[PDB]
Amino acid sequence: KETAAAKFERQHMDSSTSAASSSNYCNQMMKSRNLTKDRCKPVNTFVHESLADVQAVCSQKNVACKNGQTNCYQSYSTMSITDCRETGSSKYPNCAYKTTQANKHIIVACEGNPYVPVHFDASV
Repeated sequence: KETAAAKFERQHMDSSTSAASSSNYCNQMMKSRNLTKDRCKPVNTFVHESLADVQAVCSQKNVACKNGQTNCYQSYSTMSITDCRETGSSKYPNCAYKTTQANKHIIVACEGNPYVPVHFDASV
C-alpha cells in the first residue's frame, strides 16, 4: 500500500508550478490528488518547490511539532506555498476551496531511512 513518504508527495508537492495561477487551483488539485474521494479534506497546503529542496528540510532546524513530537523540522528559508481551505459552500462530493498563495517557512515531520518528510505540520 502507499507509503507515508509517497502520500506526502501526493498530498503536498506541486513542483510543476511556481504558484497557484487562478482561484480554482485548490478545487482542481484537491480533486486530482484524490484528497476529496471519501470526504472533503478541510485544509491542505501545496508546496511549489523541488522535491529535493523539501526533503532537505529534514536536515534543517529541528523544532517541536504542533502536537509536541520532536521529529519536526523547519525550513531555513521561505517557500512558495498554496493554502487550500474549504469554503462555506463546500458540500460533498462537490468539495469547494479558497486558494491562498503565500511565501513562508514550512515545518514537516520526518521519518525513516532515507529520512524524509511524512507530514506537513505548519507554515510560519
